[PDB]
Amino acid sequence: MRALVTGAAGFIGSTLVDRLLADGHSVVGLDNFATGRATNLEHLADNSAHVFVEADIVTADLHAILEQHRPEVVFHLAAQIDVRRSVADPQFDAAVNVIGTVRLAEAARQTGVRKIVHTSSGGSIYGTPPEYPTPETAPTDPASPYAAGKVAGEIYLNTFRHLYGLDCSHIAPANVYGPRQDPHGEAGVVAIFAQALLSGKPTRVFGDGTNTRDYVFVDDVVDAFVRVSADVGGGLRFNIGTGKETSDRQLHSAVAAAVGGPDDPEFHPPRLGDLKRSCLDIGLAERVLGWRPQIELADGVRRTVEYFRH
Amino acid sequence: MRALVTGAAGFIGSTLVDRLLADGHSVVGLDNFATGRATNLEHLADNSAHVFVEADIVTADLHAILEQHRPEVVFHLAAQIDVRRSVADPQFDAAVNVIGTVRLAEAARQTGVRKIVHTSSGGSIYGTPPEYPTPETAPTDPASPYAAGKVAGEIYLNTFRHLYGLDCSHIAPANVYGPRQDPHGEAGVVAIFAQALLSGKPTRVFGDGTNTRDYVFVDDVVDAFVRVSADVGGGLRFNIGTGKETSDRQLHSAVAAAVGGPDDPEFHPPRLGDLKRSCLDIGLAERVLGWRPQIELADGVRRTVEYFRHKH
Ligand SMILES: NC(=O)c1ccc[n+]([C@@H]2O[C@H](COP(=O)([O-])OP(=O)(O)OC[C@H]3O[C@@H](n4cnc5c(N)ncnc54)[C@H](O)[C@@H]3O)[C@@H](O)[C@H]2O)c1
Ligand SMILES: NC(=O)c1ccc[n+]([C@@H]2O[C@H](COP(=O)([O-])OP(=O)(O)OC[C@H]3O[C@@H](n4cnc5c(N)ncnc54)[C@H](O)[C@@H]3O)[C@@H](O)[C@H]2O)c1
Ligand SMILES: CC(=O)N[C@H]1[C@@H](OP(=O)(O)OP(=O)(O)OC[C@H]2O[C@@H](n3ccc(=O)[nH]c3=O)[C@H](O)[C@@H]2O)O[C@H](CO)[C@H](O)[C@@H]1O
Ligand SMILES: CC(=O)N[C@H]1[C@@H](OP(=O)(O)OP(=O)(O)OC[C@H]2O[C@@H](n3ccc(=O)[nH]c3=O)[C@H](O)[C@@H]2O)O[C@H](CO)[C@H](O)[C@@H]1O
Repeated sequence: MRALVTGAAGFIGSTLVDRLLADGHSVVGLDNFATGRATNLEHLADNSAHVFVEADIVTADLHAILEQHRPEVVFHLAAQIDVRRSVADPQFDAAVNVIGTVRLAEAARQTGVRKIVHTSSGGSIYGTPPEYPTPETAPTDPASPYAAGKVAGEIYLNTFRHLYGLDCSHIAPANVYGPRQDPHGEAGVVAIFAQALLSGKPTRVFGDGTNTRDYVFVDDVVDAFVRVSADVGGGLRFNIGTGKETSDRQLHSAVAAAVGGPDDPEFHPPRLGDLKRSCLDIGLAERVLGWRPQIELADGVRRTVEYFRH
Repeated sequence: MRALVTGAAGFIGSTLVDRLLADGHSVVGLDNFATGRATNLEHLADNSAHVFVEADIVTADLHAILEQHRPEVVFHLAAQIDVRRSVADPQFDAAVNVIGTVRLAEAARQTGVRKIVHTSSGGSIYGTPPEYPTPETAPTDPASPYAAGKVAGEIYLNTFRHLYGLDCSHIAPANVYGPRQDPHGEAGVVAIFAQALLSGKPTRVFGDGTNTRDYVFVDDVVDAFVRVSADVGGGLRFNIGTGKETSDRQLHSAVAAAVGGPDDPEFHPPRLGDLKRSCLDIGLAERVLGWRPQIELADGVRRTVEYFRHKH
């Protein structure tokens, strides 16, 4: 297939590019380097089936880009990704996650694109849900601007689906980790932990350390993108995770055990916008797509730590 | 109380400003005249309880405006309102209806505002639900960017409620009609019909003319805004309509009757983004706010046509 990946210079995005290339597709990567890193893509310099486009989804001429490359599928991973930043600047977050998505769909509907695979946020869109693990049938209840924009994004794409028959599916991961996740970001705990501990620098958890997340390995998430790019799950969201909850303190202990060295994080004040718990029901992805997570946390932590050790 | 009304130079907004003033509130109106009209507010020139601010909600310093005026409640009616226009330019519609709303909420949470009463669209957000009349518990399913943005605005306001305890309620009207509705607008069938029939110009319905809407009179809608402005129905949407369906064809007949003369519309092809059917369940508003609509279509159409006469 002809694929286009927005946010391609990012953690998940660069990994997806790799997987799509390996499966024998041509890939157009698109990014503006807001949080992406050229270093994530530098191995592709002489890769025959990849071409990169530096563009801002909020302001670039996406029509011309899509008209030129005619991707069959757009994998849409470009977004403002930090919950806390979305709180500090809800307008910027909305501009990138809502307006960017709208412009993309509007360009896609006019350029014969078959399907947009959207990245929603399984971890956050449900807010505090009625039950854990949480199914896609649970109502959305965002409690950060980030979460709200992701929901809005789904709704808009569903709308384009009604209007024009531009197909869409919403990949909704929990907390994704693995190699290439920015260790210098303020989001991406596993990478933040791994880098700091490897270099003997201080680490922290927030509040009392009891917050849980559902940690799912990047390679697993990428396979879900691939499966859903076919003619399946039109207008549907797919929770992508493990159905297992790990505390911040438990996560720290696991990363410190892989790195060797101390397990003594500082405890800092709670962060406005951060949910206390997240656990995803992944039954729908198993039945419809045949998707199941292969990498357990202990294994994922080792792979991530060994990527940072070098 | 101190109130601020965005979209204040518009059809519903100017009417709301009138009601709030009559209730003894001080009122700041705000508008950029994208679709509004100076004539809608011209009578308020000498009223010291009303201040008007020309501002674009997309780019204006809403923080500074709200810091100056310190409204207790913000009634948010400023929006791109045309479904067809939202299809032609979804980006522009999203900027006004989503970004604009976010900017207002971010300003309101910093300036001691108690509550934002949002204007959603009961008419469009549900899409093709299995239930008519449609209750608020029915899942949203927008089929136009206008409707998507209205839903998106609800959600953002709900988010701000969680984050900061900035209270919100969403007034979700059906098809609103009455005095001050722009006769030369792209949207607003009652006004479109009255102006064309009163000056013997052509008129049209879309498709086979069987599309239905739930026509609710502006005064009834404005009353709901007032009731929901209090510390009640926090976080909730309220459908505001009559729970009765009228087809495009039947409405034409009703306006033709009120005007006099011929009942002979043209039939034009369906418009992309338009729902075929709309009717709201208004039970929640009755139970929670004590709100019921007073004006039946026949009475309301006569009132509207009267207004259009006095305006030569
Ligand atoms: N990491 C997780 O746990 C997780 C899980 C659920 C949702 N997501 C979503 O997955 C996607 C990938 O995020 P990630 O974890 O790889 O983080 P990331 O920051 O590494 O990737 C985001 C990428 O988007 C790019 N981008 C941002 N704004 C842009 C714009 N206006 N124009 C063009 N490119 C722009 C960034 O430069 C970056 O390359 C995002 O949409 C994110 O919201 C992440
Ligand atoms: N009329 C209906 O049948 C109906 C029913 C449901 C929802 N609504 C909603 O009710 C509200 C009022 O609509 P109306 O029927 O009075 O239409 P209107 O066009 O007369 O009123 C909308 C007002 O918003 C102003 N506005 C638009 N964009 C703005 C911006 N960027 N900055 C500042 N002001 C801006 C316009 O200039 C206008 O005065 C809107 O939010 C609309 O979507 C209308
Ligand atoms: C539950 C939730 O909303 N998850 C979403 C959110 O992840 P999060 O915002 O939850 O991710 P994060 O890496 O910022 O934090 C994850 C967890 O690790 C903890 N932590 C983090 C950093 C640190 O130095 N120490 C520490 O203890 C933090 O308290 C939290 O419980 O945003 C992601 C994109 O960025 C995805 O959209 C996730 O689905
Ligand atoms: C069902 C629905 O989505 N309703 C919303 C939508 O109203 P609408 O977009 O339905 O408003 P409109 O006045 O444009 O159309 C109302 C009805 O009148 C018909 N018609 C219109 C023009 C004409 O010349 N002849 C004719 O017959 C049209 O086919 C439709 O069935 O937008 C409004 C704001 O603008 C409100 O948000 C409404 O809640």
